[PDB]
Amino acid sequence: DHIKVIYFNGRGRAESIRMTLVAAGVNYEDERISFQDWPKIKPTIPGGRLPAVKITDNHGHVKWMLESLAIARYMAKKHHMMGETDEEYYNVEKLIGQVEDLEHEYHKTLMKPEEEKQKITKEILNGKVPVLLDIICESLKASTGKLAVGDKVTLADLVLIAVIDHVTDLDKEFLTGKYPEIHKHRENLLASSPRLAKYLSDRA
Amino acid sequence: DHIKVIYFNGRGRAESIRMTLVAAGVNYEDERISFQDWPKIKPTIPGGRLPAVKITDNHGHVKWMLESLAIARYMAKKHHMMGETDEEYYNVEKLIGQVEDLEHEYHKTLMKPEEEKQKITKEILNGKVPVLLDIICESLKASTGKLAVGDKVTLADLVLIAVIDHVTDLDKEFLTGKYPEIHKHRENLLASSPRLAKYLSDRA
Repeated sequence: DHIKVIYFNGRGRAESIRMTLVAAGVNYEDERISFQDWPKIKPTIPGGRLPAVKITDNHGHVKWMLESLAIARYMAKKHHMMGETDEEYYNVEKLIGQVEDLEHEYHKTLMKPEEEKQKITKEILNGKVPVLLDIICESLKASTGKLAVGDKVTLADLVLIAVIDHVTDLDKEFLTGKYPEIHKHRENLLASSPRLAKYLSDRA
Repeated sequence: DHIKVIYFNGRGRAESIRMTLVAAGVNYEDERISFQDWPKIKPTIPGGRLPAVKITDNHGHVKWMLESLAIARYMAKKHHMMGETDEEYYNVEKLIGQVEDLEHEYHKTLMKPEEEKQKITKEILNGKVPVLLDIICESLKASTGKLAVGDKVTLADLVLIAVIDHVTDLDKEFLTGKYPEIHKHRENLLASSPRLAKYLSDRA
């Protein structure tokens, strides 16, 4: 099969797809759609929304996958990254839901004028961002291993890395000297996944 | 009149429009179009390309302006930022054309996958970027004043600031310890235009 990740934002909703495929050792192809190319490409994408995954098999047959986080869930489930037990599966979804709430606050500042972006960034950083970070910090403490859920890589580990990079995009010093469990999670995940470390370092 | 700057990129071709209006003391309104809103907004924009300037007068009448650099030229010409003499007008366009060539190389890395962006960035930084910077550096030396052309602010001063920020976007250390005339131009322009300094500092 040939997996093509059709996206637009360099670090948007498609990062959970790539990080899941990178950690699973599955190859893929990046196809970034430009702002000027989107009007003519959108009718070709089922649903008309990005990101989307296009899978082509050895015979040229095409099947389309939508809803970035649903794609990452399916790829992580097939490669044992959604919890081995039902209780671990809940803990994976518990941190994912908390990360989604933090991604929801970060999304409020995207694609706004410079004056409006700084205002909304100023509100969430003094509002729900530190509150949600404490909830995420408590979920990491309740884990049975060095990672978010258990001791091996799950989807909750990868969506957490993406949302923390989004938080640092709003303020590079928001986590400096704070949230030690979040900093130790990145160190433990980077050591537990050498392929994830190479992707993150080469992306920088 | 009410000037609306319809754009998409936070720091793209619309920066020359804003910096020209800021230095001239003319108020404007930012209207950023999102990637998801572009398919339905494009038929409303004459020409179907961004950025574009929408001017509404006291009676609601609308006149449209296209081609970002042509808009900046008209606004700079009306506020005496295109040279007082014909020979100064040539020197303004001389550095603008050299900046456009450097913007042309920077545009090759935009909206590409992470692997492809790093490759093209690696080629221009070892190619035309240092060559064009030397040509821009020599044009600054031949000036009759502390700025790019003469002693007062012109459009060549502002497009140079925008292209240098684009170069630092590719590599923050490309100008460290190199090109002293380029660093002194930003210092002289910031002192010659307090409104430009506030815009640049508030934008950061």
